[PDB]
Amino acid sequence: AAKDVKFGADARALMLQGVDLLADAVAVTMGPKGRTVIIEQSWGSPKVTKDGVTVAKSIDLKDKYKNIGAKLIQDVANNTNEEAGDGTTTATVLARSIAKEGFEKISKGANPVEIRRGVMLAVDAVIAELKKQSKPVTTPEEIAQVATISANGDKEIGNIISDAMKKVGRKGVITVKDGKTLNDELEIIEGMKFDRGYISPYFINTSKGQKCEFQDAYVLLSEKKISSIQSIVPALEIANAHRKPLVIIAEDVDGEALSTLVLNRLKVGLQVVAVKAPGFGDNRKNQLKDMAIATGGAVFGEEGLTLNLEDVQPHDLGKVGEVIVTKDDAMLLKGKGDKAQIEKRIQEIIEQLDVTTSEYEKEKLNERLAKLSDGVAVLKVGGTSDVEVNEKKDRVTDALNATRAAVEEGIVLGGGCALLRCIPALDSLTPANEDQKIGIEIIKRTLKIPAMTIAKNAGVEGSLIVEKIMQSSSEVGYDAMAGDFVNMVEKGIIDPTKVVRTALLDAAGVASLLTTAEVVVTEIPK
Amino acid sequence: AAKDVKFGADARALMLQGVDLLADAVAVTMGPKGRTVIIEQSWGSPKVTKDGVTVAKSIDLKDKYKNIGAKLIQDVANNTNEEAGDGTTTATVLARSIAKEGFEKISKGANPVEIRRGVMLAVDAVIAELKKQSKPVTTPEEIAQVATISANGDKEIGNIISDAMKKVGRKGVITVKDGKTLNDELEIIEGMKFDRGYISPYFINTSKGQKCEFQDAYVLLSEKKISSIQSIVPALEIANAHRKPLVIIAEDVDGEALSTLVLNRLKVGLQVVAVKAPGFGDNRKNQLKDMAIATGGAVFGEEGLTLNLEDVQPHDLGKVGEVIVTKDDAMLLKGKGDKAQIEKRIQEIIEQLDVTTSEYEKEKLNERLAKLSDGVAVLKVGGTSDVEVNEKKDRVTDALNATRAAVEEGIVLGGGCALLRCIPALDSLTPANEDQKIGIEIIKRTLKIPAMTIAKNAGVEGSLIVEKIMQSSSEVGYDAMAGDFVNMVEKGIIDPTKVVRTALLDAAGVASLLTTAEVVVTEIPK
Amino acid sequence: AAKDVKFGADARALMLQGVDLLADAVAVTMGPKGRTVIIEQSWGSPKVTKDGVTVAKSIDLKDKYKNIGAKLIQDVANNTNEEAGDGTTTATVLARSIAKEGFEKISKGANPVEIRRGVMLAVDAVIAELKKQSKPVTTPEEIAQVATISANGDKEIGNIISDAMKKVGRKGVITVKDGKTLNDELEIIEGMKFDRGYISPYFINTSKGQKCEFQDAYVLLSEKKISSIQSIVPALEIANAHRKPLVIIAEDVDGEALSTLVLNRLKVGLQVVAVKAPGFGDNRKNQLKDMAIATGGAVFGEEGLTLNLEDVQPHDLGKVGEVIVTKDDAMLLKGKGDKAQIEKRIQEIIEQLDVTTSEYEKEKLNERLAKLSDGVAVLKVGGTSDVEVNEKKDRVTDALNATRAAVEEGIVLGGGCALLRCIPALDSLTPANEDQKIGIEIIKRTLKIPAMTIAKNAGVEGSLIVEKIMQSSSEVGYDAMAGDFVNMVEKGIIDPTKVVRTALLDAAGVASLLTTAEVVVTEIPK
Repeated sequence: AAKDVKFGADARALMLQGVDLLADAVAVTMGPKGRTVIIEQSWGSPKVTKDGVTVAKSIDLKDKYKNIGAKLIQDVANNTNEEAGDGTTTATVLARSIAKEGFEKISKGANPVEIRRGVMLAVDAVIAELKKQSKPVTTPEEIAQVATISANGDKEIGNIISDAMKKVGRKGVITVKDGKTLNDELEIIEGMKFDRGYISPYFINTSKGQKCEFQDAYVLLSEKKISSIQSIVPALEIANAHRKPLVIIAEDVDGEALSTLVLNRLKVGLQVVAVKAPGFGDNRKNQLKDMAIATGGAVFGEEGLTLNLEDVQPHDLGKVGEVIVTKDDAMLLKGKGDKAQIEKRIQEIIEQLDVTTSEYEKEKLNERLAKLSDGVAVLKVGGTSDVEVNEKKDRVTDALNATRAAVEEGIVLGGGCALLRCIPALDSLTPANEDQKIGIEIIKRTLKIPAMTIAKNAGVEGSLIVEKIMQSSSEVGYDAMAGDFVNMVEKGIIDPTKVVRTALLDAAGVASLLTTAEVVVTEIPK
Repeated sequence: AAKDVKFGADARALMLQGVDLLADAVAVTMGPKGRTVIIEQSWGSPKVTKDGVTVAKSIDLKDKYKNIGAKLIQDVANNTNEEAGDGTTTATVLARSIAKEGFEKISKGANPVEIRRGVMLAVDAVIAELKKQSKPVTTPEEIAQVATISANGDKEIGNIISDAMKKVGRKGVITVKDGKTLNDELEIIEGMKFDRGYISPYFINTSKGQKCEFQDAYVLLSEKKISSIQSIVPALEIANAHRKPLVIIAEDVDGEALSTLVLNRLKVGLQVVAVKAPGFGDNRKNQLKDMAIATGGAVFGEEGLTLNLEDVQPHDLGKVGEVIVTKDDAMLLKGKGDKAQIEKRIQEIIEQLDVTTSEYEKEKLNERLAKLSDGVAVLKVGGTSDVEVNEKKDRVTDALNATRAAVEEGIVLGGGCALLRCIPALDSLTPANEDQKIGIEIIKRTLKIPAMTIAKNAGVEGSLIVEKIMQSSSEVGYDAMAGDFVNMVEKGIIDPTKVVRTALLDAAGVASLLTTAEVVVTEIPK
Repeated sequence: AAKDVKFGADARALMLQGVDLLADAVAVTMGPKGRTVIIEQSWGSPKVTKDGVTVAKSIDLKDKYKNIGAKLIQDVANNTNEEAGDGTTTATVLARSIAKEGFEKISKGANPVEIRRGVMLAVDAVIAELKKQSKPVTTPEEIAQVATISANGDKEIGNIISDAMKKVGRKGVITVKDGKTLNDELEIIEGMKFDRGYISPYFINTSKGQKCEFQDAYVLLSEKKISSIQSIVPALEIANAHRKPLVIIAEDVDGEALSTLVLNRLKVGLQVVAVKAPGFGDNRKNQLKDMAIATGGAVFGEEGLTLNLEDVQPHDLGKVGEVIVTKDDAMLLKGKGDKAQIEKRIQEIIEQLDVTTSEYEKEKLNERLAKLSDGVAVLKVGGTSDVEVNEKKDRVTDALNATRAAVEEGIVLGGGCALLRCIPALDSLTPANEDQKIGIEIIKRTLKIPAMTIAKNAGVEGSLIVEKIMQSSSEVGYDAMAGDFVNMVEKGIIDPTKVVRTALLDAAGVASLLTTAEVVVTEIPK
């Protein structure tokens, strides 16, 4: 493919146009009063949504240089904010204005690097202030209040979340399922969780939410790589002989092993998924052994006693009641196994904790201890019929994720005020020269945009609302639902600090790249 | 295909336009302050890079004559500088300006040959001066300091490199591997190195870095060609019967043997690679014998006892714990064999060294001694997770290559000063006539470009920085990171003389061709 | 295909334009100072060359009438000068100007035939003068000096050539091979040479240089044609059963026999080549018998004892250590056979020579004597490694071919002076009428072009150099490398008379056709 190369301002100006269309398209859905976007679909009715992420993913421009401006934001704002849809819109709106103000100052003669440095300095001063203003959420009473708020007044949802948090801990594991009954209930089961997801999208099942879930599955554990290695078939034969799903845990999967596994999933209907091993080095080996004990299988290693994948017997694969694999996450619930062997392994880990003094080893040993001795909390959602249970299910998972975020980093005044109230933090920030001063002023002004954007979608003058907040006491913000100026703490209108802080960093990150890149290379279409 | 022939200046002017676009695109990435280039990709996100080689390879123009200007540089600057990505950008930028200044003087009436001769004379005067200014790096302390510098302050990397250099020698062999542990460490193992790589790109495996690696492989040795000769299958059958990779070392591979090996690699997934034999004539036979002894195999020769490829037994192939094949390089580590036979061969080589007096034989024979008596140093890179081990791994290989280059030819003031400080070398250089004088003056001026280009990317006036360096003492240059005039020796800002010297020769080479070629023939598109 | 017919000057004018582009494109590479031509290639880098033949073959114009002008020269100048690349450029440059001057005089009213006759008369006067000025090269000292000169000062190359010439004679056979060692050396081996090449291009192997080489091959001999005759398979079956290449020598090969042989060469990989029989009539039969004796095979003839191709036994095919087949040439080296039978045949030939008195029979019979009693000289080229041995190999073959040409017809002052110094030969040449006078003057002027073309590529005024040569003594020419007027004999700057003479005839031949053809018929494109 032949290329067309643009330089300097000629390329930057086009990328910025791609960004403005995208930012305007998603800014409109921002806040309690966001408006709808109608997205044409090729097979059915138009899709009508208020979701900032859906709208952002839907837009794809035809011009080759404007397409880049749109992707530089979409590939960051949509990918780094997978937990909730709040951070994507905020990061897109701030990135657009930071980059635009930078571009204008640069095309008039300011130095691109010195402007970038002034912006970095301002972003760090603001973040330090957010950390200082953030309040912790660790007390069961505080957790319940946040859960009730993120549950939008549904106290019953807030209560089952608070109760699950109390029973397995602030750092424990809580999941949500359909209870097939009328009432909501909490049960604790045996299981383990590790940070490794599916190796490939080809194994997605139950596609709503991009999940991969199987029951009564075989568990194959390997220390060795199976990339371009076959002889995985005896495990597949057992899975076919005894109609059970199969999950493969391996250091890596590629080549022929991947080809075999995916083609069977697609052409045979074999319910098989592969996931990467949970650790590194020696710790990887120890985690696979704990898993084998917990699932009643064997580890196909080469050191000591050698067990090869070329010969897999029914007693070498483990058995798991329920297995869940999602992007970058996997769980094995209700495993089968010898309880004496599980307790023995637990006791060995405890002895190692009592003996070692290194921080590294104590932490790794504590993770392995917990994976065998702790349970998993399960929140069962009930209701009259499945069409209603299925909606309540999401209200519970949203309240739960918001609760966990609040607990991990604390909470700040929401509705755009967390950043608006950090503007004074820049008054003591001193630049080395005029271009750094301009860079600080660029952030000083973009800190006011979230507040004005929400007021604008609400239907009131953005300028007056944001100025009135700035001129009043710190606890007062503007409530777009109430149409007034209220005490935000008393009303319970809060945003996790984690989200506010990340959206600011993501915006600064993309805008920085976008205003200093000098050469842009695109393909010539045919 | 019909052709379109352009003559003289009409063709040269178009090639130069192809060159200017390319040179401007990569000049901007030069130095500590290089700016980014955004390269559109057809399947995923835009690629954002600062790498001069990637940018140069990415650009491909549609015009038939401008395409040639771009390829005359890309096919030389990228191909002669495979060792490191440092020298490619300098050669591109210097070639552009040397050729441009030549063209302008020629189109105004200067003689193309006499201008070329003046340029050659100036390049040689400069190189002689670089050799005179370069300082050696041979002392363990000097080596450690250079390694620390090229490691960018990572003193721990500099130390494992210095230690490996000391143990196997300045000219020894050092490789880098993932240690699967927390600490960095060095061990010495048995192995051989020879300068022959894969015969074909179709055998590339583990494609990042264009490598080709196998473990527990069979080795087939042949003094004879296998071009258009089959009956290589019994070795392939053993490799399939006993699932082991195979490496074939032969004088040449073509026809059916090549077809069989490549098609199986691509359509079957047979793990087989072919490599050209390591020597020439009698020395080739002696090297294959040493190798057979070290790997525990046999050479399929015709002289003395005849062994034919038609019948390959399990004891005829050698066995190597790890086989590495890369472009123009191959290595066999951890071979299996009879230690008594290896020592006996070593003792025979020593006696032969004591007897022979010819320079040729002593040097070749000493290399064969070392291949059996010396080991291979392996630097294992550790860490808490593979995502971090993999990054440190690059810092180690870059520091290691930079160290070796410094040791082979010495070091010069970096940052463009090595060439800027050679300008006075041309004051004693006397031309025969006016056109030779012009050619000398062309180099006199292009010697200042690397210094101005870095200052420009830094953001300061190029003209003032370069003139200030010229008016100061010999050890003072401009530090783009510090933003000031510093003593470069004290700061440790250095460049291998080998790189500076090659980039100047390559630039002179391409520019010379480009300004004297008279007729250019291109195809007519359809 | 419909045709478009052009008449007279309208067609001639277009062919001449095709010629001018071609002649200008290759004239530029002429002489010691030839400039480069860059030829675009569709798969890799641009090819940069100074070779007049490559450039001439590369150019192919799209216009239907200009394409003819280009092919009338390419199909002669490239085809009649297969021995060396010197004659093609000279013939192209002279043909262009002879034809152009003719055309201009004709379009102004001169008679095309009378102009052609004046040109023929001038060409013959010049050739007679070249023969008179040519000096012989027959003395071992003279041969060594020429070989050293064509070897460009490499005295060692000149010496191995002189030594081979002395041992097998001025008219003997000398070939060049890779010695697989460091030194150059000469050995004499048993073998035969005959003037018949491959029957088809499909049998080309080892394609660099368009060769076809096999070792340990079977030889099938037939006095009879095998065109459209099958039953050649039993010889092919033996060749497959006993893995040996096969060479077939027959009066002719076509139809089914050729189809079988080519398709097996291309689709099966059967290593077989076919060659036309070496003689005519009775002499053909005698040569095949001498060959059968020398190779240890039999001739499949019908007279006397009948031997049919239907049944070929292992003892009917001959055996040759090495078989070489090239365009219009074939060689059999190291044949196997009964030495008593070979000597007996030699003695019979000697007795027959003593008896016969006819010139025809003595000459043909003496050639057959030599084929059995003389050997073949082989020059082994050595060096450190194959990449360097392979280059020296061509320097040796070029020196060797130049030596042989000099010996066959003598040498003349080179650098364009051989023809420039023949101009006075035309002063006594008397035309019958004005148009013949014009034709003589056309050659008188084109005789000066080679000298001016070289001076022009050197970079000096062509007019002054050629006039100064003409005004000086006969031994003085202009040395483009030295940049001065020198004694060419003392410097050793010489050209074979054979080359100078042929290039003039070829130029006159094409230009003559080109200016008198009257009607040109081309196809109408669609």
